[PDB]
Amino acid sequence: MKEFYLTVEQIGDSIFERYIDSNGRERTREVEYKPSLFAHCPESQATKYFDIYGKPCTRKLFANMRDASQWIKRMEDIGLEALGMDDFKLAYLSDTYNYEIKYDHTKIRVANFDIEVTSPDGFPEPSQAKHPIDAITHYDSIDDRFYVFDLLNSPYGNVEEWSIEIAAKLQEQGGDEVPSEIIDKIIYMPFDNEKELLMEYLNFWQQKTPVILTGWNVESFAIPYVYNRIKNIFGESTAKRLSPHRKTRVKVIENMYGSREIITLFGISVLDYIDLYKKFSFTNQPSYSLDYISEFELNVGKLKYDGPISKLRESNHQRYISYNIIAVYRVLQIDAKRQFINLSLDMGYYAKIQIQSVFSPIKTWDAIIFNSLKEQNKVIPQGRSHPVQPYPGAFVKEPIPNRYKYVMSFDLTSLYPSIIRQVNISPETIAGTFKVAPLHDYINAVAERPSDVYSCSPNGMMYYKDRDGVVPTEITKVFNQRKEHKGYMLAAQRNGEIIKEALHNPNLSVDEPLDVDYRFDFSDEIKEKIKKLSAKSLNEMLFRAQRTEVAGMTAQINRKALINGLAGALGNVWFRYYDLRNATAITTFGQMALQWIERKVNEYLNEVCGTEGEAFVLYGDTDSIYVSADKIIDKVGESKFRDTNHWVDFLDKFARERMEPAIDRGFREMCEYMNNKQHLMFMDREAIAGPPLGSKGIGGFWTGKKRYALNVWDMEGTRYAEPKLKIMGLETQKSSTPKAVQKALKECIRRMLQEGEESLQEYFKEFEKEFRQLNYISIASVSSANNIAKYDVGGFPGPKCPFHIRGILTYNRAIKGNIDAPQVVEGEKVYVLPLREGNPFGDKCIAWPSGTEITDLIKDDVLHWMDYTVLLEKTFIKPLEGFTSAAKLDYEKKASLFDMFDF
DNA sequence: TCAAGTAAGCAGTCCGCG
DNA sequence: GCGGACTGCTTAC
Ligand SMILES: O=c1ccn([C@H]2C[C@H](O)[C@@H](COP(=O)(O)NP(=O)(O)OP(=O)(O)O)O2)c(=O)[nH]1
Ligand SMILES: [Ca+2]
Ligand SMILES: [Ca+2]
Ligand SMILES: [Ca+2]
Ligand SMILES: [Ca+2]
Ligand SMILES: [Ca+2]
Ligand SMILES: [Ca+2]
Ligand SMILES: [Ca+2]
Repeated sequence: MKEFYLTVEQIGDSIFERYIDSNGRERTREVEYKPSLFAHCPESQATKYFDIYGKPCTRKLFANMRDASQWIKRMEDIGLEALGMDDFKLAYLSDTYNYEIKYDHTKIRVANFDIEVTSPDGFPEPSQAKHPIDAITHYDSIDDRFYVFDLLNSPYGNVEEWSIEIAAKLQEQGGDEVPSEIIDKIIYMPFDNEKELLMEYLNFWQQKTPVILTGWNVESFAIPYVYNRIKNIFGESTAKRLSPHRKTRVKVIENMYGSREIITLFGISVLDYIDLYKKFSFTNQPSYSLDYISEFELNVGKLKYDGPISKLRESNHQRYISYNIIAVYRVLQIDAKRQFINLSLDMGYYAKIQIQSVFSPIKTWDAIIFNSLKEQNKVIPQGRSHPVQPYPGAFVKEPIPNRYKYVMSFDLTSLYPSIIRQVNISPETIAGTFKVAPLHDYINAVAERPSDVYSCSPNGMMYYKDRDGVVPTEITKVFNQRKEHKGYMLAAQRNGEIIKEALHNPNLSVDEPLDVDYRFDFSDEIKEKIKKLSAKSLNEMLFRAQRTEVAGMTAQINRKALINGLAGALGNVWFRYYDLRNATAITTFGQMALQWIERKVNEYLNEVCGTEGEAFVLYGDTDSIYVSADKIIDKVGESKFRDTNHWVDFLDKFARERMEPAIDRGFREMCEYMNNKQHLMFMDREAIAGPPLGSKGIGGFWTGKKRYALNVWDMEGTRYAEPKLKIMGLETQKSSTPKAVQKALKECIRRMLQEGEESLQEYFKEFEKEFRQLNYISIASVSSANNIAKYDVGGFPGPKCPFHIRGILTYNRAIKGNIDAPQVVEGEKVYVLPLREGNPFGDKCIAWPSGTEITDLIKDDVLHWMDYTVLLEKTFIKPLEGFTSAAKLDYEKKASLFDMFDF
């Protein structure tokens, strides 16, 4: 096999690399890597190295990395550019792996671990590590085993060994229900004392040294705690054995309102799953506890136990260990679904960076672009300092708040990356500037043509057309990968809908799910077999189709995130290729394109309808337009359609055969007007929306910018078995909105869009009557809580104190003096409830850590004083009033003359 | 919330608005 | 009581 790196580090003048050799063996080596950097040289001096602008450079080979770093300093002292890759390990990787890396995940040791620490005096601070580690479960991907290290004797209690037989039993048998499929994969090791436990763990670590280290909150808790605990018991040298190169560093992570410490283990790539999840999942959760996320992702019930966690080991050590093992498995289950580790490896090896650098788009793109240029013997420029400056972004049309019955939307393919490609926007393709007219003049095609020679953006920038810039070139490669995976995602999505349809008529029989690749549209043969399958088999296929779709979603959406991140990076001062001229060339072209096509679509449709100045485009945001199709439907006549699907087909055909060609013509003209290098503005139909044929549903409504709801029948070629609500921006979509309220508001919207005003009124009246029965957690608001200290005037709300912060201060007084009560963590999220006047908490609201039950110390009192009236009005009635006034409907039946008596 | 970008919504505080 | 200036938080893209 071809070799590939596992990890790389710079330690002084040595590169330390762990890698898989040509025989598939893990190896380590120390290399005295001599780096090269570059300086501009005279035209005379013959060279093969040129900077991205075509100016000649001399290569400087240094005796060692320290010399190179020092030279960079002196070059700054002199005031001259020091060119080349200043991150020496990236240059090392580029030299050592000068080919497209193909990696084998089966050779990469991926470790997933979790520890337990009993603490009777509150949260056990990793930086202190004053409490024994009493459990470690460590899963190894190469062995496919869970290694369980269990402390039987501690100052906080001596316990009996964990029993695998009881662990396997159902909760109803008194067991812990450790999943049967991992029972045989557990290697259990009890220990007489903590020193023994930790010494054995370190020996185990040495034999099975993680390459990728993951788990839940491992970077902020598990790793620093293990490191600091071993340091406290044995000393520094022993704790550094967690690093294969025996090198560690405390890293201070700074944010706006403080800082925290983590331990960097040289020679290990830490990918904390909570951070992977936050970056790659595209969710915003009310809580990020493993329990909450597992339930959300996997639909597994929370891990139940009696009493506080600080008494769990002593009271039920059996459950204690089982839950430690289950916690490790949950992360594995989430990754089996989401595949973020696979994604991270793909991206890391593609860019040739330390795997953990995938968290940084800037680092990722710096490496991709460096490797690309190096292949042509080109030399990258030095990074410079820039002051942070605001710059303009996308255009969003102000909609007329209203109901909108029939709607067709259209969307540009991967807009920002397409603009970069079309215009040829790159650091080295800048050709000059032209005199800009007001954006309106370009939108209306009355401005003078910018250039007869170069490719232009309406921000005034011109670009070369003779060759592609490196940014367009590299962005295209990733865009093409993204396209492939999106293809698989949509096929799986369409396949899912085929199965749902079949599920309307499941056969009475015993059979098996078909063995198929869900990434490709089902053939006619497969469809026929599906129509004969049992519900059991069909549901299994649906689950599998949906898992395939999730895998495709992960692969496609995060590759899109990467290329969009490059457009954004051009506007970040730490990016080597930072340039507001290029960042704004993109955004400004975007504004023109959206409004240009709005005009063209309006023009086209007015022509087809034979009307004048009518506004068909009702809304647009960045790269999408929403078109009223009422007149198109009315041209045929609603009474002439057989069913809902009939007009959906009709609108689909009209969009594809009439509107898209017109849109294409419009954008080709714009391309020529801007003299762009390549036409890549591809705007296809996205959604077809409307009420069910013959219903009183309103189809859709807008309340304002970034706030709307549509009843969609077809999305990007997926014809739904059942209509799907597309709701953007509304309270149903916000993590701050109480869970039960999201649900209720969503049902109100469904009724508005699908059934009509009377159905809406029926549901509202019922929710209003019954909501007081809802679990307090389901009706609590949620909010991140920052700057708590700023607003704490020992210990009451200071001036301008935010509502949720006030709740926290209320909570803090109510639990003061209590060492064991759960503390609100700065920067985390809290549940928030309003309190009725005269309550014993002495304030109008209380807040506690999200994803948790409020402590029994005050639960009863909170429940008794909860202000249901305020809650309802603020979280439900206000938003609903917004929806209904926009849609021009009433959520409460207004009086009429008919109310004048039945008999 | 360490880690690419801007636009823009709504809750809430403070306080004017005769 | 509503709206502006402002902070805080959260989405859409
Ligand atoms: O996180 C984002 C999302 C979007 N954008 C910009 C770039 C993107 O091209 C544009 C439109 O975003 P979409 O959600 O429409 N996705 P995009 O058009 O990039 O690809 P596609 O529409 O094909 O999914 O908005 C960002 O800069 N950052
Ligand atoms: Ca735990
Ligand atoms: Ca790849
Ligand atoms: Ca798009
Ligand atoms: Ca998309
Ligand atoms: Ca059937
Ligand atoms: Ca869009
Ligand atoms: Ca207001």
